[PDB]
Amino acid sequence: TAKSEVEDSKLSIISWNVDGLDTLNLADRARGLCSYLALYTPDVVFLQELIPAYVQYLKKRAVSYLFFEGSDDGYFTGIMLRKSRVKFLESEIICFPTTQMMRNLLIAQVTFSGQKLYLMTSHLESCKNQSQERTKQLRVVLQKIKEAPEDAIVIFAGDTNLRDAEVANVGGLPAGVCDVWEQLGKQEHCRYTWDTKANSNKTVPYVSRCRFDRIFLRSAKTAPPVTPDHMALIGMEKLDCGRYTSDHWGIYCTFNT
Amino acid sequence: DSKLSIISWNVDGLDTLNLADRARGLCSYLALYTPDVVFLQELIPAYVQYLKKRAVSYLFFEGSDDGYFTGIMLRKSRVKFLESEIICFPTTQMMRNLLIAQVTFSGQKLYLMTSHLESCKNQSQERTKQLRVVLQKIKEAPEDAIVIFAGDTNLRDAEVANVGGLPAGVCDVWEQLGKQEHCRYTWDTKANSNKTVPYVSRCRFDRIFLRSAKTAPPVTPDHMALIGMEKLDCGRYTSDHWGIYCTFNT
DNA sequence: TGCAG
Ligand SMILES: [Mg+2]
Ligand SMILES: [Mg+2]
Ligand code: NA
Ligand code: NA
Repeated sequence: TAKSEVEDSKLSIISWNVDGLDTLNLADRARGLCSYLALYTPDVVFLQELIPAYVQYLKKRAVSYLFFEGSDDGYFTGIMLRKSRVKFLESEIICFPTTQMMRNLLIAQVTFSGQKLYLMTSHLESCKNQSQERTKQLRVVLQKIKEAPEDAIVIFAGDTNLRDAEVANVGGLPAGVCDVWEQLGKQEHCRYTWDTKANSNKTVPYVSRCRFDRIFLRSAKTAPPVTPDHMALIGMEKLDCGRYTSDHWGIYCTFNT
Repeated sequence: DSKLSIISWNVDGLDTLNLADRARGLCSYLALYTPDVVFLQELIPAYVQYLKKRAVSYLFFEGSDDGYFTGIMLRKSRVKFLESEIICFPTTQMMRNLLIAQVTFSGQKLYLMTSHLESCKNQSQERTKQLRVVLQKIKEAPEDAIVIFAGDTNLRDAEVANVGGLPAGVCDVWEQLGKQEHCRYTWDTKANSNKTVPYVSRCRFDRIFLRSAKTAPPVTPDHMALIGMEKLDCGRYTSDHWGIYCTFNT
């Protein structure tokens, strides 16, 4: 098939923890997010730390998307699906029994470019000290990826809060599942998604750089595998209010679907 | 000595075993450290009756008149009192509140605050609401005041993060001083045997938040230590919490 | 008034 039919069949996603818990300039920052969505027109958006006012705003502005949320109050995750590109089939939420932070796993099954996709997001248990709970949640996520319908491509994207050796400590990713940043070459340029030296939204006594935001991919077991195409960190511009959209950078990523 | 000093301590007044001896222990610490300000939580009337009898160098403010409550003690020779107030927590189920005393310390205004935020792991909702109030008050305190909040926050991992973090200009003293491991945990069931429990739990419930005045150069914490981790004659610790001693460069 | 690594 020709170049343009191929470029049109490519899936695009954005994953972003929007820091809805930071009340400062929140309306301006939601406007910022919307400007990025208009720029990148992603097929799927995976969001974390939404709060009701924020998602209400998005639903009023981003009317070309269908919305699903991980909760109706507090703070929660969301999946947005571009209606002209992605056909919604069904959704569900899987609970994390031992979370103290209302965390869970939000799943949407869809059709895209003639293929079934299983789209997942979570905001895994926060803070270094919560390595144990986070790890448990990671296991659930990975199990759900392994077990997804054999004919589906699985894409999890979210704020994993994972740090050094936590994945290695569960034996690494299972066969058939890759971390997209790893698969694209472990590039330093687009590695850290939370960087308190570079991002001035929070004042912090000690700076750190972490790769909290991650994308895991599993191809269909019954079809040829798909590769990621390209990834970039986004949101590294300040808004008119003099702050960034979030204390995280977003990930923009395409796949050769 | 130009350095301001404070002690903050949840005295566990709800534990009545050896309470008199334990209040004596606390008084021994006050006599040694002679802090300018003492922030206390979980006082009960008997306990405070004792302290007021003994610590005559201090002016007392109490957060309630019965049940259990907080207190602020001011060293009369070092601190001049201006005014006090209590901010209520409308949805507390445990009579928690925010006790505030405004004072001057060699001419510099201090806005002193204490609270015992809603207790128990599962009360994170109410606790976080209360934390919001506290932080907002710290934010709104008079520009010419140094603000010191010290108290039993009952705070967990991410509860501060899940509120948006501390506001600009406001620091956690333990963090500011380098997250030193030896003055980290203030409630430690392994190291403290006052509570009979089977499990090990180690938490940083007791915290100090600091904001400078704009009318003066930034205040930095200088030295912090945990106190009370030695048994009294009665064979028990002063409290199930360790106390915090802290000095400031003003 | 149930950790952290
Ligand atoms: Mg956050
Ligand atoms: Mg207690
Ligand atoms: Na490609
Ligand atoms: Na000192």
